[PDB]
Amino acid sequence: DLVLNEYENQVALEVVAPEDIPVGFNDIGGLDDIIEELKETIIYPLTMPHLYKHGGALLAAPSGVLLYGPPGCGKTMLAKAVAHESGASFINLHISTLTEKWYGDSNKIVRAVFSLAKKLQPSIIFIDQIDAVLGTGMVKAEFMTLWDGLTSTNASGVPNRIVVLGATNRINDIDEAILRRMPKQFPVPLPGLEQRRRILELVLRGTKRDPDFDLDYIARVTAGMSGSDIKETCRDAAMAPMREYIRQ
Amino acid sequence: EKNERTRIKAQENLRRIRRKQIDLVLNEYENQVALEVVAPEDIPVGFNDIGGLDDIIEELKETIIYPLTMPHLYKHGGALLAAPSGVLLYGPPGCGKTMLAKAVAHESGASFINLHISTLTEKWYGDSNKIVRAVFSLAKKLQPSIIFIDQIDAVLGTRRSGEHEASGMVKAEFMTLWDGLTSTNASGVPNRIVVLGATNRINDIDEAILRRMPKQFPVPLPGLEQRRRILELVLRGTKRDPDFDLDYIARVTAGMSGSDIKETCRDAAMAPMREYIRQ
Amino acid sequence: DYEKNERTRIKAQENLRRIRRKQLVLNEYENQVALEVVAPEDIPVGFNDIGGLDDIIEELKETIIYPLTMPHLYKHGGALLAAPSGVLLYGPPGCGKTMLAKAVAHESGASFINLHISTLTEKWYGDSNKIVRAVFSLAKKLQPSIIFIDQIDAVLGTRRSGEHEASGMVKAEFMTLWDGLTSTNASGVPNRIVVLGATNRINDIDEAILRRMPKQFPVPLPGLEQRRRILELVLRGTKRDPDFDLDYIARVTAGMSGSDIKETCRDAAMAPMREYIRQHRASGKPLSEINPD
Amino acid sequence: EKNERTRIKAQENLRRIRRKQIDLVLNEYENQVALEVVAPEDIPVGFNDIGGLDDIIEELKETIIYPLTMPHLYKHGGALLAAPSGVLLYGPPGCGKTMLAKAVAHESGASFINLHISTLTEKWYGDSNKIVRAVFSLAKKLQPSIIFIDQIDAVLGTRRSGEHEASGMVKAEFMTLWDGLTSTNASGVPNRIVVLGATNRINDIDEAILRRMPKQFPVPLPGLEQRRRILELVLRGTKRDPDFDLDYIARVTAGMSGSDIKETCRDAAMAPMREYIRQHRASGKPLSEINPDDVRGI
Amino acid sequence: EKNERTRIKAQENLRRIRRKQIDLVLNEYENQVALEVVAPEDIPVGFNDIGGLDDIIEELKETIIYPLTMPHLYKHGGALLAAPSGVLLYGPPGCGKTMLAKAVAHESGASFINLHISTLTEKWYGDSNKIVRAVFSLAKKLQPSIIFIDQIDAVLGTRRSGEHEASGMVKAEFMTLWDGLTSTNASGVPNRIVVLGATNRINDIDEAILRRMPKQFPVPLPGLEQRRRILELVLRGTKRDPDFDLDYIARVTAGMSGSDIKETCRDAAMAPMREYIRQHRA
Amino acid sequence: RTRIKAQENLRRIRRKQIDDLVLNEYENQVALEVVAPEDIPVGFNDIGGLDDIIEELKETIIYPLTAAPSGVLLYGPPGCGKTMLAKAVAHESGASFINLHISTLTEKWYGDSNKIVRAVFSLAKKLQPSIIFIDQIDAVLGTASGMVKAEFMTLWDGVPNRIVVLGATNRINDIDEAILRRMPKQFPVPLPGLEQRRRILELVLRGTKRDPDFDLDYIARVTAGMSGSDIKETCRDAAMAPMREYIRQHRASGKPLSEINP
Ligand SMILES: Nc1ncnc2c1ncn2[C@@H]1O[C@H](COP(=O)(O)OP(=O)(O)OP(=O)(O)O)[C@@H](O)[C@H]1O
Ligand SMILES: Nc1ncnc2c1ncn2[C@@H]1O[C@H](COP(=O)(O)OP(=O)(O)OP(=O)(O)O)[C@@H](O)[C@H]1O
Ligand SMILES: Nc1ncnc2c1ncn2[C@@H]1O[C@H](COP(=O)(O)OP(=O)(O)OP(=O)(O)O)[C@@H](O)[C@H]1O
Ligand SMILES: Nc1ncnc2c1ncn2[C@@H]1O[C@H](COP(=O)(O)OP(=O)(O)OP(=O)(O)O)[C@@H](O)[C@H]1O
Ligand SMILES: Nc1ncnc2c1ncn2[C@@H]1O[C@H](COP(=O)(O)OP(=O)(O)OP(=O)(O)O)[C@@H](O)[C@H]1O
Ligand SMILES: [Mg+2]
Ligand SMILES: [Mg+2]
Ligand SMILES: [Mg+2]
Ligand SMILES: [Mg+2]
Ligand SMILES: [Mg+2]
Repeated sequence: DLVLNEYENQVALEVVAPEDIPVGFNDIGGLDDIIEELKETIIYPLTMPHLYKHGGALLAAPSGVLLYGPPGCGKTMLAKAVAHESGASFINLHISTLTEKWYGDSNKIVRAVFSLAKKLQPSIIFIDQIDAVLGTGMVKAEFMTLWDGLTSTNASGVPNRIVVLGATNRINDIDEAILRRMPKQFPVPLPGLEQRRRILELVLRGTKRDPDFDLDYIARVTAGMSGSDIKETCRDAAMAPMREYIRQ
Repeated sequence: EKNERTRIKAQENLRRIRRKQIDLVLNEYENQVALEVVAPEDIPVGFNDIGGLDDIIEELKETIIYPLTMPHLYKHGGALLAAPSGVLLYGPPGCGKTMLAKAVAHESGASFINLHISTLTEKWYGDSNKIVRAVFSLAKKLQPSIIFIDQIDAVLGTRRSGEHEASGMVKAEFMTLWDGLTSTNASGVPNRIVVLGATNRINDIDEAILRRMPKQFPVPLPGLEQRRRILELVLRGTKRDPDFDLDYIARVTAGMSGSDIKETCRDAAMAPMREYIRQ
Repeated sequence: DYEKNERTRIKAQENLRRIRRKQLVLNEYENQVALEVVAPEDIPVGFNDIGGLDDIIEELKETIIYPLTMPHLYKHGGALLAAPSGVLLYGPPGCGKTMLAKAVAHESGASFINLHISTLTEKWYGDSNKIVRAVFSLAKKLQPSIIFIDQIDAVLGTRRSGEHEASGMVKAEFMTLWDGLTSTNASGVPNRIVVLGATNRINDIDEAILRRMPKQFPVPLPGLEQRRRILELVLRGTKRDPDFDLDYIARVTAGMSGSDIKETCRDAAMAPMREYIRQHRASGKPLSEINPD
Repeated sequence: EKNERTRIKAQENLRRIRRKQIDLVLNEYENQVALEVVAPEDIPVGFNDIGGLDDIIEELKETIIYPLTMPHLYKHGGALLAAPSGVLLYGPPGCGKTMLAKAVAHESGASFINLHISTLTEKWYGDSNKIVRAVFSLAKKLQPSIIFIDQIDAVLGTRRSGEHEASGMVKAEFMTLWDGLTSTNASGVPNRIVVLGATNRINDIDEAILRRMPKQFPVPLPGLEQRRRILELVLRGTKRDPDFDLDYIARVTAGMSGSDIKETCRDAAMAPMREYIRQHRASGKPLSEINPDDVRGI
Repeated sequence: EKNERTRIKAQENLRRIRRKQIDLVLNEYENQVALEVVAPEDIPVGFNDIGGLDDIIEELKETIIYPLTMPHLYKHGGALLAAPSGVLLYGPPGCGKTMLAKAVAHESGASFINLHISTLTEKWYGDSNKIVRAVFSLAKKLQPSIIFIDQIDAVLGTRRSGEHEASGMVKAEFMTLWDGLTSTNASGVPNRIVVLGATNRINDIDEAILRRMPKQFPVPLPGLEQRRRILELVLRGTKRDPDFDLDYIARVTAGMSGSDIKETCRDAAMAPMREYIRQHRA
Repeated sequence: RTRIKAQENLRRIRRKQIDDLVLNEYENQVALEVVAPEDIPVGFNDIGGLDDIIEELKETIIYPLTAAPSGVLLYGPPGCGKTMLAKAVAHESGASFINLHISTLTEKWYGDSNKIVRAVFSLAKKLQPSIIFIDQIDAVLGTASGMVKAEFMTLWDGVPNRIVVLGATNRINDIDEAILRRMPKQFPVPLPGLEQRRRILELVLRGTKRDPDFDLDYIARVTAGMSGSDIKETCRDAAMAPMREYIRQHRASGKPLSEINP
């Protein structure tokens, strides 16, 4: 919905609009201090800075949020929520898109993604499964150049008010030169015995649960699985009383 | 095709009109590296804004900048007192090796240009070498020419036998333009152009480029005095509570490289701000 | 697609006129290399600005640069007594490899041309090979000529059995149009062309190209003796103390190449200028010291 | 465009007038390839100038030049006793290969042609395939003709999936014209055209093309006899016999190629000239006489 | 551009007349794709001189080359029982597939056209495609016909991103005029055209063109029974000297290509001709 | 040019009459391609047992042309019935089905490469309804060529005139991402299923007698892998078996005169 340089556009297809996102904060599972710190520091000053611009040149938003934990949707719901809550175009990266066909295609794509994130909207960049930047090669040094360099600060002295979330299952092998520029790092433990109660309450909104017992033992039934199979078991025990109801 | 060329020419012409006076012709390739000429009044951080490190602020000025800009003082020595043909800033990530580049581009008028790694890598066979040539030719036509390459250990590197061809002959044209046959002038003038580059590890940049960058300034972690300077410098416009003292934060901060200091200080600046939301 | 043609042709014509007046009809592609002929007046350094390479300079001059200029003196063994196909200046980086090229292009007398490796590689298919033949055609027209390709190891190389196509052809074109079916003449004169190249990585150029340039001069680091003359060559203009032991400087380094010595001399000469500028004196002044460190 | 093509056509017409002597009609494509017809008076190295390898010369002559040129003696044989499709001269770099093609151009008198690989690859699209068809449309208009492609490892070679798509056609147009549908005549003559290809990397030469050139002559480095013969041949023009002992130099040179023996002869042949110049530099101006002497090389 | 145009038109008129006679006016633009119309008599090889290959040589003669030539005896069927449009002839190099193409052009009966790769690739923009239209329109003007693209792996090929879009347009033009919207007639005849192919490798020709030509006959390496006949069928005029045990060379060759078996035979055939070196002696 | 305009007049008259207006010569060349309705042999029933995608066609694209969206892309892999579906559409459309023949677009002149596309759009708008079917649109509309590509979708957005364009590319995710979303509907043409393969077999085996081989029910059990064209090729190879055997038996003697027995 703006002027096109074409190379970056090979990225505009991934630019999710800030509206019509399924975020709906009440639906997310039990996560209090994580959402608290995000809504206080990453998205609160990311918009309406006039309630926040009392101190200039230092109250920008921290350009990097690292979400590390077990494999699951815990590192996805908050990321999708940040964009819809900040009036933010969720410009996903789609890491496999950075694969090399031309000699400098990945380099130009990494340039265009930051160019669009600076020009299009200050919303966020999302790098899921961060392993392209390990720490052991052109694109790796291309990130840290465009991230915080000569063109990062504007004439007013404030940064480009852009955030780049960090999604990865691994830690402490993430190219520490890049880990340095992801200030706010959040350990998100997907397995939760109390958050699972809230997530099951969210799931059972439309599901009929008259005969089955009150939602207590569900908080310990799949105690082993953290967040994924619980999302898959939403229909496991759901249709179980539903086969006989559909046939007759 | 032609429309894109004319549009890039309009960009370069406007950029030269805005940069020259605080217009010259160009070919197809330096017409693209001409979009990297950084205006000095754009980066709002100079030598007065970097803290802790002062000798590097001292060595970058009299040994490099003054020999480059207004060298008429350095005319007593004809060819030997010219400016150092290259500079490199190496150290652990977190210090201000890229922040020094901002100060050099802001508080030293030298026709600063920074070529990104994307400007060098090109799809078509041979365009990368021509881009390097265009860079070193614009650096001559426009020649205080403090060229910058951030993370120079990536576009350059210790070449192996099985290195990619397109990256193995752009390291060669780069060197051939840097101190090649046509480097000096007719009267012996060394053609003042400094290639300032940052890097986290001077271990695989090259064995023939490290000789080219003699002024290699290591940027170590700030000490007990440098941390105090950085704290007193980054809290200029922030709230000043009468109770806390900076020496406590500086003494407790053992490591915490300058970027880490800035981060842990920005995080501390949320104590009074969050309380206003409780209304 | 024509104005660039006119610009390149006028530049090539002016450059060739300059080289000719120092003492003619080119096609579309010979103009691309015609604007790279380096004139002797342009290069300021001669052979007298190289220290310690007096032994290598003799074998690089009397054997390849003066069977090639005035070959009338070498008329008895006209077949054998010709300029070799090329010199390979190989060695660790920072010692005379490009200084010797400068000296040859200045005080050679031959139609020197700097190749500017970007000129070899063109985006269009079948264009690098056209330039590779145009450069040798221009060298034959500029006979005698001394082609120079700094850092041979980039454009050339062991040809990587599965690798790029155009770069494989542009590298297989030197092999064809430099000692090929039409290198010699009707009498035996091999075109009086020498392709001199300076690379800091020997045994990576080619197995079939190291047979082409037979004269390969190793350029090592200076020793205890010729550093004493490299220091003298570098410190030729700076007014000095009546006594500073250059024996100490030449004997203490012991492991630094030519550029590493030039940098030390630069710092030692920058010391007094900085010490004088520290006195907040705006205008120039012709007096200072040279005291060693 | 016409102003340049007219001069081109005039130049190739002059070249063909010089070559054909003891007025063809040419289109634009195989016209510019007429600049490469190498006259026999332009290569002063016959088969009496290469020594050592003789079976390669013998088999080369009596299996190509006698079949290719002078076919009337091979007429009654049929289709078998005819010139082979092509020839591959392979081996280490710097021994005999390019110097065998020189003798075939000077000695065969069979309308030799030097391909000049760059002329194949044209910048425009579908202009390299036209030149590939043109080199065979001109090889047969002045048959017999020997098509020489020096260093057949880049323009040809193992076809891959990730080709340029512009060299894959020149790599396929060539083999479609050189052993294709309309090569043989109405009677069954295979065009009397030979493609001699010299290279040093045989295992990357488009193996489907290796079926085209059957006569593959290995050109190895010289031995105890070939080294001495190359020494005798390269040192012809030199007053070298005060106490010359070439039997010793032939054994000293262990395994260097034929061209390295030549460079050694060069370095050992101009040493006395350097000595004479250094002795005469004391006084006078160089007016060198015929009195140096060759004694011992390195 | 007209005098050379007149030369092209005159030469193509002569060629088309000599092919047809063993009347039609062109548009001067398909006037150069008709220059590859191979004559019937200028191909010295036929079907009776192909030893070894017998299943392929019969499948061509029965199911491809002869639903087309003399098709009136297939009128009992409808859309089926027609000549299948497309042949591949894939196999290793030098095993005798261009020889099969020669034999088909010599003893087929349809107007064989030896369409090269250059005649399809034109320098000007949007002109190579119209040359494709000219090729298929010429095949449709007289429609007993067998188009032949030798080595179909470069002019065709698996299309990638970019890769000279004006070239992928040519493949799209091929497979659009192949069986597009105007392939059949009002009755249902499949245009009466068959395109013969040839290629050392079928792995990247296409996924669409790979099925455009249904019959993909593999020509393998000659075995014992095939080499034992090729080695005897290559020796037509060579005077067989006495005591020549043919069975020895047939087995000692040990699975050699179809052309290398020709070279090994030419060597022995020219051995005595070269031994006739007495004339030099005298 | 006069011959071109004359042939165009004849073809457009034979199309329209089943009232003609002469127009510009540069707009006169594309009008040499107005295919007649009785020229195509195939009908809807000739297509196999798909009868769902063809249902969507007959329910949405042909009703407004008797509004209809602009842009109908075919999706199936090679050999599934894309060109067959487009042929049935051209035969029973009722509009004036005008193809392209992509070479008609690409002219080797500066001011003709887009004049021809403007001519195509002007002819489609002059007589209504119409269809601008482009065989394998992944070639003329890809990722002067730029002028044509831009010229196309600029004239794309032009009662909304009742023009509908239909593309029949055989490849997805490599085709005209700009104009891809601009055309609303895209119809995936999958491979034949059980009932689908049964319909293909029962429709192809129409002229030949009912005993070419064992039976048709058994043959439609192993055709799950092959596409819609390979099944036709296997069917025709099977049909050639009786004719092959009869001709081989007749080769012994007599003149090969046609007979009505396998
Ligand atoms: N000495 C200092 N004084 C003031 N601020 C500093 C200092 N050192 C670091 N900083 C702060 O930390 C950040 C330094 O980022 P910089 O561009 O130097 O990273 P970098 O050195 O390029 O990282 P890398 O070495 O991994 O490339 C800046 O935002 C700056 O405000
Ligand atoms: N023998 C010498 N005498 C005088 N100066 C020297 C000598 N060797 C090196 N230098 C100095 O080094 C610089 C030139 O370096 P040079 O071009 O020889 O390096 P190089 O061998 O080309 O390295 P590379 O091949 O990696 O480019 C000059 O500024 C010159 O003053
Ligand atoms: N048999 C020989 N007799 C005399 N001189 C020879 C012989 N073989 C090689 N030479 C010498 O070698 C040089 C030519 O080498 P040649 O052309 O054979 O190498 P090449 O095969 O072209 O190598 P490449 O193809 O790898 O470049 C000449 O200078 C010639 O004097
Ligand atoms: N059945 C055969 N009878 C006689 N000669 C054969 C036969 N098969 C192959 N040959 C020989 O093979 C040679 C070339 O065969 P052909 O041209 O048909 O293969 P090809 O099409 O060139 O293969 P490719 O093009 O894949 O390399 C001919 O000279 C011919 O003598
Ligand atoms: N459902 C079906 N019913 C009847 N015939 C079918 C069916 N599907 C495919 N066919 C057969 O497929 C053949 C036509 O193939 P088609 O034209 O659909 O390929 P295409 O997809 O257009 O090719 P491309 O993928 O290259 O565009 C016809 O002979 C037709 O009989
Ligand atoms: Mg940095
Ligand atoms: Mg150098
Ligand atoms: Mg050679
Ligand atoms: Mg063949
Ligand atoms: Mg189709």
